[PDB]
This record gives sequence, C-alpha cells and structure tokens, in this order.
Amino acid sequence: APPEWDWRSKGAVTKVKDQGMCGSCWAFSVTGNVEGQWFLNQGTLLSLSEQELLDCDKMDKACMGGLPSNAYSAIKNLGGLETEDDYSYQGHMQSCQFSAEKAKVYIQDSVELSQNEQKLAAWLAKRGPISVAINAFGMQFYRHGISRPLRPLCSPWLIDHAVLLVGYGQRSDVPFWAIKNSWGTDWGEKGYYYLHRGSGACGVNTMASSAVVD
Amino acid sequence: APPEWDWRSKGAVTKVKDQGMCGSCWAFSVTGNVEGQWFLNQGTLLSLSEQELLDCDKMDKACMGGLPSNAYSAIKNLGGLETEDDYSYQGHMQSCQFSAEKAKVYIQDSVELSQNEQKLAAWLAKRGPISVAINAFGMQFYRHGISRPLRPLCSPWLIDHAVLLVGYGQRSDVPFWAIKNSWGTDWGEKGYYYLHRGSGACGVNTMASSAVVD
Ligand SMILES: CCC[C@@H](/C=C/S(=O)(=O)c1ccccc1)NC(=O)[C@H](Cc1ccccc1)NC(=O)N1CCC(N2CCOCC2)CC1
Ligand SMILES: CCC[C@@H](/C=C/S(=O)(=O)c1ccccc1)NC(=O)[C@H](Cc1ccccc1)NC(=O)N1CCC(N2CCOCC2)CC1
Repeated sequence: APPEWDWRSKGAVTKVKDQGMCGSCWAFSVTGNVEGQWFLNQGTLLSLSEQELLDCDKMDKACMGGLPSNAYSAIKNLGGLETEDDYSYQGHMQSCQFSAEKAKVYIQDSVELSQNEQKLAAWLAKRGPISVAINAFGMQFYRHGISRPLRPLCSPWLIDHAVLLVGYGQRSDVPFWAIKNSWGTDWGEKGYYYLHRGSGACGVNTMASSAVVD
Repeated sequence: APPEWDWRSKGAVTKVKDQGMCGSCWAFSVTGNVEGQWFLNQGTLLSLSEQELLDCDKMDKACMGGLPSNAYSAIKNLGGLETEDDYSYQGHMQSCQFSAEKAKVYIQDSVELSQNEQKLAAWLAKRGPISVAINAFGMQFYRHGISRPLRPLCSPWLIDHAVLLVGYGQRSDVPFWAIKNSWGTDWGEKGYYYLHRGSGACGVNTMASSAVVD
C-alpha cells in the first residue's frame, strides 16, 4: 500500500454535508461510502440521498440512530438509492417517497473489513472510502490537528458516531486518518477530523465496512 | 427444518468472489464453507485465503483442479487459514507463503454429509453453508431463474465444479437451492445460481461436506 492516499483529489468524494440537529450520522456514513463505490465502479460521482434512509429504512431510526449494516440492507431491499436532488435532506423522518424509477445507484451486497489498520489503509487506497463507526470523544472540542485522545477515554465500548475514512498519511511523522465528518465545513479542518492512525484510536478500526455496488 | 432459509442475511457468507481464469473452484468452495463455520462457531465472518490452498496444498493442483477432502486435510495439517487480506488471491500458483502466526482460522476435522436433500436442508439451516461438488452444465449457459437441466445433460456422475449451498426455499411453488458461485457478480443472479431442489439435480447432493470448527 502507498505511504499516503486521499480520495478527494481523485474525484471519489462529495463535498462535506451537514446533518444538522438530526442524529443521522449513520446515513451520511453510508451515502459517503456508496458515493465512493459508485464512482470507482460505475464511473460517476453523485451526491446521494440520506433522506431516503431516514424515511424508507425502518430497521434504523432516522435522527435517533442507525447502523450501516442495516442501511446497506435497506438500500438493497428497496431497490436502489436516489440522488440528493431527487430526494433532498429534511433532517427529520417522513413517509417514504422512494421511487424505483428515480434510483440511480444500486447495492448488491456489503462487506465487513479488517480490524487491522494497515490492512484498512491498503483497502482504502485500492477500493475507496470506508464507512467507520467511532467514539466521538475527541470531536466536540475539536478544531484541528491529529487527534489522539487519552486511550481509555475513546474506547470501542462507547462507539456513537458513524463517519468516513477518506485518506491517510503522516503529518510530521505522526500517522493519521483523514475522516470526513457530517457536521458542515465550519467544523474541524474544513469539515474533516484527523485522527491518529495505528492505535485503534476511538475504535475506528472495529467497525469498518463498505457496500458492494452493482 | 424451516420452510426456507438463507445465510446471506444472517452474516455467514462473504461477498461473491471471482476465480479468474484458474480452475480454483474447489478452493473457493472450501474457504466459503470454512468462513461460514468460523462465523457461526467463533462469531466473526472473515474472508479467507484461497491462494493459501493454491500454493500450500500439494495433494491438489491449484489452477488445474482439486478435491474438498484434500483441501480440508491441508488446512488441518498447515495449522489454519490466513485471511484474504494477509494472503491475497493471484489466480495462479506461487510458492507457499503460509505463516503460522498469520493463521486466523483453524479446523479440527471435516465431515461428509448425507445425499438426502431434506436432511441437507435441515443441516444447512442449523449448521451453515455446505460445500458441494456439482456438474456445472446448467451453469454454463445460466442467466437467472431456477435451473433444472435435463438428466442426460447434467449427469450426477460427471462432477466438474465445486460450489457452496447457502440457502433454500421456493419461487412459485418450485423448490430451489441458493448456490454461491465463484465466477464474479456479473454471472448468474448477482453471482448466485438457483437450482431445482429435490431431484438430485446435477449431482448437487452427492458430495456434500463441511469443515468442523469445534
Ligand atoms: C442519536 C444518534 C446519533 C447518531 C450519529 C452520531 S451524532 O448525531 O453526530 C452525535 C455524536 C456525538 C454526540 C451527539 C451526537 N449515532 C448513530 O447513528 C449510532 C452510530 C453507530 C453506533 C455504534 C456502532 C455503529 C454505528 N447508532 C445509533 O445511535 N443507533 C441507536 C442505538 C442502536 N442500538 C442497537 C443495539 O441495542 C441498543 C441500541 C444502534 C443504532
Ligand atoms: C480445471 C479444474 C476446474 C475446477 C473448478 C471448475 S471451474 O473453473 O469453475 C469450470 C467450470 C466448468 C467447466 C470448466 C471449468 N474443478 C475442480 O477443481 C474439480 C472439482 C471436483 C470434481 C470432482 C469431484 C469433486 C470436485 N476437481 C478436479 O477437476 N479434479 C481433477 C479430477 C479428480 N478426480 C475426479 C474423479 O474422482 C477421482 C478424482 C478430482 C479433482
């Protein structure tokens, strides 16, 4: 695997979005991963609908939380995912407005990735952005820099956020993961969270996954 | 046994893989079975190395064919199976790169199952995906739907392929076996072959087996 890699300059990542006051992080983690997979496997980067997951996925609970695993399944079962433009984000659940004929992206499966961060970096560089669940301890008071919270304070037992691994590298010889958040661009480093890489920081390596598009 | 059952929605099946131009079907049939056994008995689904079998299993012949029975014996003798991440698939034989400390999965033995399809269904629903040898005639032209070639075209005595039973059920009162193939996802129904169940179709029930984990 390469020493460093980031998908933003390669066209596999959409701009940073904002979930607002809705606890829909899980939906953004999933669309971000699916957007990357569709670009790399079908050739076009599209901004996909988180709202479809909020309204047409009852296994998950919209603003009250969800799991990428259930999201991938819902998208497959529904028959596709619409774009942000055809099904805009409202920040709250509503009756399902999914239209099989409006869907432009399809999922056929999903995979759970390795818990080894070296292997995760290799997968990322070769197959695209990875959906990950993390403990958000080191994010609220976050501004910039490579975050490395006191280990016990960011354990995998309290994972409570879902985001996206977009790249990795080293800043002054300190390994990092470039993580796309969903709280707008005015947060952190242009909407991104940089986390220490190689220490199982905030359980970032424990629940990595990706959809398998058609 | 349940009227229907499929391990895909239950987390015991990895993504559909692709042999490439290599007669390594036997290796995929075996890793698929072991992946299911380790998930059910140890709790985690890991994508395992078919390459290990191509390079380290000397009773079999890598891209020119193999027997599930030989493969189970090799895995046991080697001391386990490494993951796809640690020992990636190349589609051709190489020198053995197996390393004891890299082994993440191990088996204690293997069993040959009954040819009775009702018993096989019951065993599948209770113990997991089953490795099966099959006459691949019906798969050569397969597009979709429940395959049921004429007897003389799919003789149960002309076995040439090895796949994995992942589920069973019925489509319009027609009983079927859901079979995971290893020719990529563009083949068949998203990489899967659906075969008539209850008629010993293509000898699918004649060489059923499974690794024993625990
Ligand atoms: C209120 C839900 C917020 C939302 C997004 C985080 S957020 O809104 O940006 C945020 C972060 C930090 C402080 C406040 C708000 N969180 C989630 O969707 C998280 C994401 C997640 C967590 C763990 C593993 C994988 C994914 N999931 C959820 O919160 N879920 C609700 C509980 C559910 N549990 C299932 C088992 O039985 C108990 C309930 C799982 C999904
Ligand atoms: C060139 C080998 C291809 C490979 C995988 C099939 S394949 O690549 O998907 C494909 C599909 C359709 C047409 C051609 C090729 N096949 C095998 O490994 C097959 C799988 C198999 C066959 C028979 C019983 C059990 C398992 N094995 C073999 O081809 N082997 C050679 C013959 C040997 N004898 C068979 C008869 O009894 C004594 C031993 C068994 C192993």
